[PDB]
Amino acid sequence: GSHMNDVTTETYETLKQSVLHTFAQLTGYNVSELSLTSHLENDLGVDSIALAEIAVSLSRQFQLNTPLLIQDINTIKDALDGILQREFQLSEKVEPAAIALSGDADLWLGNLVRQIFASHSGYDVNALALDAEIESDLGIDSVSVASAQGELFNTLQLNSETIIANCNTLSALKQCLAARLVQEKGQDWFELTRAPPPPPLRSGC
Repeated sequence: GSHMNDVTTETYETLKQSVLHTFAQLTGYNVSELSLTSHLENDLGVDSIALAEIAVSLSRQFQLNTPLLIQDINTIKDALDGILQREFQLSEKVEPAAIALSGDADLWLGNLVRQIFASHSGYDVNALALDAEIESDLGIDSVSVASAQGELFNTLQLNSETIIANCNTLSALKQCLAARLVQEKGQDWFELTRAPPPPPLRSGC
Protein backbone atom coordinates (compact mmCIF):
# COMPACT_ATOMS: atom_id res chain seq x y z
CA GLY A 1 0.00 0.00 0.00
CA SER A 2 1.35 3.34 0.98
CA HIS A 3 1.56 2.90 4.72
CA MET A 4 5.06 2.01 5.94
CA ASN A 5 6.20 0.18 2.83
CA ASP A 6 9.64 -0.43 4.30
CA VAL A 7 10.39 2.16 6.93
CA THR A 8 8.42 3.95 9.58
CA THR A 9 6.39 7.15 8.94
CA GLU A 10 9.03 9.75 9.87
CA THR A 11 11.77 7.73 8.25
CA TYR A 12 9.83 7.62 4.97
CA GLU A 13 9.45 11.39 5.07
CA THR A 14 13.11 11.85 5.82
CA LEU A 15 13.48 9.71 2.69
CA LYS A 16 11.96 12.62 0.80
CA GLN A 17 14.43 14.91 2.57
CA SER A 18 17.36 12.62 1.63
CA VAL A 19 16.53 12.92 -2.06
CA LEU A 20 15.46 16.61 -1.74
CA HIS A 21 18.83 17.43 -0.21
CA THR A 22 20.57 16.09 -3.32
CA PHE A 23 18.51 18.37 -5.58
CA ALA A 24 19.34 21.35 -3.45
CA GLN A 25 22.98 20.95 -2.52
CA LEU A 26 24.18 20.37 -6.03
CA THR A 27 22.33 23.17 -7.75
CA GLY A 28 22.35 25.79 -5.04
CA TYR A 29 18.58 25.70 -4.65
CA ASN A 30 16.98 25.86 -1.25
CA VAL A 31 15.70 22.45 -0.20
CA SER A 32 12.79 24.20 1.53
CA GLU A 33 11.79 25.64 -1.85
CA LEU A 34 11.72 22.22 -3.37
CA SER A 35 8.26 20.87 -3.67
CA LEU A 36 7.73 17.14 -4.25
CA THR A 37 5.14 17.65 -6.97
CA SER A 38 7.29 20.24 -8.75
CA HIS A 39 8.32 19.01 -12.16
CA LEU A 40 12.05 19.78 -12.16
CA GLU A 41 12.26 20.90 -15.74
CA ASN A 42 9.18 23.12 -15.64
CA ASP A 43 8.60 24.64 -12.23
CA LEU A 44 12.07 24.53 -10.74
CA GLY A 45 13.55 25.15 -14.12
CA VAL A 46 16.42 22.74 -13.91
CA ASP A 47 18.06 21.77 -17.13
CA SER A 48 19.99 18.73 -18.14
CA ILE A 49 23.52 19.98 -17.33
CA ALA A 50 22.61 20.38 -13.65
CA LEU A 51 19.87 17.72 -13.53
CA ALA A 52 22.35 15.10 -14.74
CA GLU A 53 24.60 15.55 -11.72
CA ILE A 54 21.61 15.07 -9.50
CA ALA A 55 20.45 11.84 -11.21
CA VAL A 56 24.07 10.75 -10.89
CA SER A 57 24.32 11.60 -7.23
CA LEU A 58 20.94 10.00 -6.48
CA SER A 59 22.06 6.74 -8.05
CA ARG A 60 25.38 6.85 -6.18
CA GLN A 61 24.11 8.09 -2.79
CA PHE A 62 21.44 5.44 -2.37
CA GLN A 63 23.62 2.90 -4.19
CA LEU A 64 21.01 1.90 -6.78
CA ASN A 65 21.31 -1.11 -9.09
CA THR A 66 20.78 0.66 -12.33
CA PRO A 67 21.94 4.24 -12.92
CA LEU A 68 19.06 6.68 -13.13
CA LEU A 69 18.82 8.16 -16.56
CA ILE A 70 18.47 11.91 -16.79
CA GLN A 71 15.51 11.52 -19.14
CA ASP A 72 13.81 9.39 -16.51
CA ILE A 73 14.12 12.00 -13.76
CA ASN A 74 11.07 14.22 -14.30
CA THR A 75 9.78 15.42 -10.95
CA ILE A 76 10.99 15.18 -7.31
CA LYS A 77 8.29 12.67 -6.26
CA ASP A 78 8.93 10.97 -9.60
CA ALA A 79 12.60 10.65 -8.73
CA LEU A 80 11.72 9.37 -5.20
CA ASP A 81 9.54 6.77 -6.93
CA GLY A 82 12.50 5.83 -9.08
CA ILE A 83 14.88 5.71 -6.11
CA LEU A 84 12.86 3.05 -4.35
CA GLN A 85 12.40 1.16 -7.59
CA ARG A 86 15.93 -0.11 -7.22
CA GLU A 87 17.48 0.34 -3.77
CA PHE A 88 17.03 2.69 -0.96
CA GLN A 89 18.29 2.86 2.57
CA LEU A 90 17.51 5.49 5.07
CA SER A 91 20.63 6.75 6.72
CA GLU A 92 22.77 5.02 4.08
CA LYS A 93 26.47 5.13 4.59
CA VAL A 94 28.64 6.27 1.78
CA GLU A 95 31.48 3.90 2.42
CA PRO A 96 34.53 5.25 0.61
CA ALA A 97 37.62 3.36 -0.35
CA ALA A 98 38.96 2.94 3.17
CA ILE A 99 41.39 0.33 1.92
CA ALA A 100 41.82 2.05 -1.49
CA LEU A 101 43.29 -0.71 -3.56
CA SER A 102 42.90 -2.06 -7.06
CA GLY A 103 43.14 -5.70 -8.09
CA ASP A 104 45.74 -4.76 -10.62
CA ALA A 105 47.95 -3.33 -7.89
CA ASP A 106 47.97 -6.26 -5.47
CA LEU A 107 48.24 -8.57 -8.51
CA TRP A 108 51.96 -7.97 -9.17
CA LEU A 109 52.70 -8.40 -5.45
CA GLY A 110 50.74 -11.57 -5.66
CA ASN A 111 52.78 -12.88 -8.53
CA LEU A 112 56.15 -12.69 -6.85
CA VAL A 113 54.90 -13.66 -3.39
CA ARG A 114 53.63 -17.00 -4.72
CA GLN A 115 56.82 -17.61 -6.69
CA ILE A 116 59.03 -17.39 -3.63
CA PHE A 117 56.77 -19.58 -1.45
CA ALA A 118 56.53 -22.06 -4.29
CA SER A 119 60.26 -22.15 -4.95
CA HIS A 120 61.06 -22.35 -1.23
CA SER A 121 58.50 -24.98 -0.30
CA GLY A 122 58.80 -27.02 -3.51
CA TYR A 123 55.32 -26.35 -4.81
CA ASP A 124 53.96 -25.02 -8.10
CA VAL A 125 53.10 -21.30 -8.30
CA ASN A 126 49.98 -21.81 -10.36
CA ALA A 127 48.86 -24.60 -8.07
CA LEU A 128 48.95 -22.12 -5.19
CA ALA A 129 45.36 -20.91 -5.13
CA LEU A 130 44.23 -17.76 -3.31
CA ASP A 131 41.07 -19.45 -2.19
CA ALA A 132 43.15 -22.29 -0.82
CA GLU A 133 44.54 -22.22 2.68
CA ILE A 134 48.32 -22.24 2.60
CA GLU A 135 48.97 -24.33 5.63
CA SER A 136 45.82 -26.40 5.52
CA ASP A 137 45.37 -27.18 1.81
CA LEU A 138 48.57 -26.08 0.09
CA GLY A 139 50.60 -27.98 2.65
CA ILE A 140 53.07 -25.27 3.38
CA ASP A 141 54.44 -25.05 6.92
CA SER A 142 54.54 -21.86 8.93
CA VAL A 143 58.36 -21.78 8.86
CA SER A 144 58.32 -22.56 5.13
CA VAL A 145 56.12 -19.57 4.31
CA ALA A 146 57.47 -17.17 6.99
CA SER A 147 61.09 -17.73 6.08
CA ALA A 148 60.35 -17.15 2.41
CA GLN A 149 58.79 -13.73 3.18
CA GLY A 150 62.20 -12.14 3.77
CA GLU A 151 63.71 -13.02 0.41
CA LEU A 152 60.34 -12.25 -1.12
CA PHE A 153 60.51 -8.64 0.13
CA ASN A 154 64.10 -8.60 -1.20
CA THR A 155 62.98 -9.76 -4.63
CA LEU A 156 60.13 -7.23 -4.39
CA GLN A 157 62.48 -4.33 -3.46
CA LEU A 158 60.66 -3.97 -0.19
CA ASN A 159 61.76 -3.81 3.40
CA SER A 160 62.54 -7.39 4.50
CA GLU A 161 62.89 -5.74 7.89
CA THR A 162 59.14 -5.89 8.03
CA ILE A 163 57.45 -9.26 8.49
CA ILE A 164 54.14 -10.48 7.20
CA ALA A 165 51.80 -11.74 9.86
CA ASN A 166 51.25 -15.21 8.50
CA CYS A 167 47.87 -15.37 7.00
CA ASN A 168 46.58 -18.79 6.06
CA THR A 169 45.26 -17.51 2.76
CA LEU A 170 47.26 -16.12 -0.15
CA SER A 171 44.53 -13.62 -0.73
CA ALA A 172 45.06 -12.19 2.74
CA LEU A 173 48.85 -11.85 2.53
CA LYS A 174 48.56 -10.41 -0.97
CA GLN A 175 46.61 -7.60 0.61
CA CYS A 176 49.27 -7.50 3.34
CA LEU A 177 52.06 -6.88 0.79
CA ALA A 178 49.88 -4.21 -0.81
CA ALA A 179 49.65 -2.62 2.66
CA ARG A 180 53.44 -2.91 3.09
CA LEU A 181 53.82 -0.70 0.06
CA VAL A 182 51.81 2.08 1.70
CA GLN A 183 53.36 1.68 5.13
CA GLU A 184 56.96 1.22 4.02
CA LYS A 185 57.27 3.04 0.68
CA GLY A 186 54.27 5.35 0.96
CA GLN A 187 51.16 5.68 -1.24
CA ASP A 188 53.66 6.70 -3.94
CA TRP A 189 53.62 3.17 -5.37
CA PHE A 190 50.06 3.50 -6.63
CA GLU A 191 50.51 7.18 -7.38
CA LEU A 192 52.97 6.18 -10.12
CA THR A 193 50.37 4.16 -12.00
CA ARG A 194 47.65 6.69 -11.23
CA ALA A 195 49.20 10.07 -11.87
CA PRO A 196 52.11 9.55 -14.33
CA PRO A 197 55.09 11.68 -13.16
CA PRO A 198 57.35 13.70 -15.60
CA PRO A 199 60.31 11.11 -15.71
CA PRO A 200 59.71 7.59 -17.18
CA LEU A 201 58.36 6.17 -13.99
CA ARG A 202 54.81 5.74 -15.20
CA SER A 203 55.05 2.03 -14.85
CA GLY A 204 53.88 1.52 -11.28
CA CYS A 205 52.53 -1.87 -12.05
